[PDB]
Amino acid sequence: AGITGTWYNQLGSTFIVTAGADGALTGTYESAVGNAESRYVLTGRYDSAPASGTALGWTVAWKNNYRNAHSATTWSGQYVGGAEARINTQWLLTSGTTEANAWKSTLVGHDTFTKV
Amino acid sequence: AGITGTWYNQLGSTFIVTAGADGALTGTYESAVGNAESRYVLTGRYDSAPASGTALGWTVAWKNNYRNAHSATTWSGQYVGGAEARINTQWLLTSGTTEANAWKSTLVGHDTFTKV
Amino acid sequence: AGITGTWYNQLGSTFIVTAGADGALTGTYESAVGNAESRYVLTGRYDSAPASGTALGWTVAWKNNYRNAHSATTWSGQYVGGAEARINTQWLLTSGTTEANAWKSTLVGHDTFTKV
Amino acid sequence: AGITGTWYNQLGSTFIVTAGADGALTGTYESAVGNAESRYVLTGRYDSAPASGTALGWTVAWKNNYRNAHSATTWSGQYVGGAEARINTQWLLTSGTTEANAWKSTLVGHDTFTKV
Ligand SMILES: CC(C)(C)c1cc(/N=N/c2ccccc2C(=O)O)ccc1O
Ligand SMILES: CC(C)(C)c1cc(/N=N/c2ccccc2C(=O)O)ccc1O
Ligand SMILES: CC(C)(C)c1cc(/N=N/c2ccccc2C(=O)O)ccc1O
Ligand SMILES: CC(C)(C)c1cc(/N=N/c2ccccc2C(=O)O)ccc1O
Repeated sequence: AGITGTWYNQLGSTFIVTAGADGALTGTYESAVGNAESRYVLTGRYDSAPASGTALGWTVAWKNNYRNAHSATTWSGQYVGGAEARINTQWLLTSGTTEANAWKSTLVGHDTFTKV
Repeated sequence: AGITGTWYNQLGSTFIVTAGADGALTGTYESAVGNAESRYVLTGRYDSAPASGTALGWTVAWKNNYRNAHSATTWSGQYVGGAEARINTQWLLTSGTTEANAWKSTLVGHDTFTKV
Repeated sequence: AGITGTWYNQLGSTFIVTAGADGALTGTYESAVGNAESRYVLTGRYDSAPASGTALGWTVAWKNNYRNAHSATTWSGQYVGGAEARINTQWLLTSGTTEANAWKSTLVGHDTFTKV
Repeated sequence: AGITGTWYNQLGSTFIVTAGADGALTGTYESAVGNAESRYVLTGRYDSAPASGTALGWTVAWKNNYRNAHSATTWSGQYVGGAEARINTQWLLTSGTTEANAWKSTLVGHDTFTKV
């Protein structure tokens, strides 16, 4: 119940996720930023038996039927329930690059998701 | 099956992955370190229509039938094919923590996966 | 003028800094968290001719005359001036470890400093 | 003078460092990549009374007499002495950006410094 729902981050991107009983995360991500259009598939895992926040992570490869940014983002963080449910994350966005440019292929950031 | 196969990181953990034609990564991760025992389910996404490196990412929630570390790792990187194929990643390991310890809930590192 | 002053982060830690004309940052950091007591020396660099925020970074080795945590934090971010002056950062906290534990030696986080 | 010396990262950038008895790191960084030309001033801190690795960090603001990248890199890691001495780091490169591009202002990577 907790994780499953629609969330939004500070950028206004939309994350629709279903937490399966087997610890699977599935849904779609609708981004507000970058070189994206439409929704993108997400897949992740979460601690289906947490103790403390619930650790989770998910990945989006920024490719759908419309665009390809040749990049993928991974969000690693934790779900914290209560009145105000939130997912606090740190993310890595890696772009496919030639060997010469790989040193600067990864962006790091942080996103806070609020459940709607 | 560039990405599909068995890879090993510097630690000697085993990453068995199947890359779907659609951009899905699925498989098992057998760690050689941390508070784990057994194999863990992984899920990810990758650029199924790359340009030079192939962007990808995956998550492992550190819970199996045997144990629960109440944490999850996300790996973000790129697969580089050729004679000596590699997956160069950066990872984020977030532990489920109280709100008091949330500031130090996430570890960052890098992993190089090879087929040897 | 901008950078020089007293700042505080979300944890209530105190950062007292002087920006030199040569791009030098010097001051002391008074932490609210970890295994710290008293002030610690900080040293950093900043873009003394910015265009956009002003890029900067500083390091604190968590050792003073009272305690030693055998760890150092680096904050990398940017100063943004105006009504509400702020320093938005991402940080790395590395602990000295044996070779066996080096894989999990680095914490990553984010701090927002408000000028007082 | 374990740390004091000249080191090179995988890219071939040169790090000339002097470690003060007090925990200060001072020196010059000559990059072999990015938007730079010449040497850059670096400042950092390190654990002057280590336990097994020696925690340290430093910053370089990418501004010299010749150019200004309006960015700064912070390296956080540990020095490991012995026959084949190394400085294993993770770094954060933040560019001064508008508020609109701040979410993607920071790159993350890893550098291994050796004396060869
Ligand atoms: C516009 C589109 C979504 C496809 C796009 C997104 C992108 N990184 N996005 C993000 C990255 C990290 C955290 C959040 C987002 C976020 O979107 O909430 C990079 C290129 C790109 O084209
Ligand atoms: C032992 C067990 C697997 C459960 C476990 C693993 C763990 N992160 N491991 C890793 C993290 C980053 C990169 C590689 C691995 C790797 O293992 O290859 C953290 C806590 C923990 O308990
Ligand atoms: C208590 C003392 C400060 C010495 C201490 C601090 C510490 N990391 N601190 C931080 C780390 C990253 C960002 C901010 C802080 C911050 O303090 O604002 C780790 C061990 C420790 O003992
Ligand atoms: C070329 C010039 C030096 C100015 C420059 C450098 C730069 N980051 N470099 C690095 C970053 C991380 C680790 C090593 C280096 C290294 O150079 O060894 C980013 C933009 C830029 O313009």
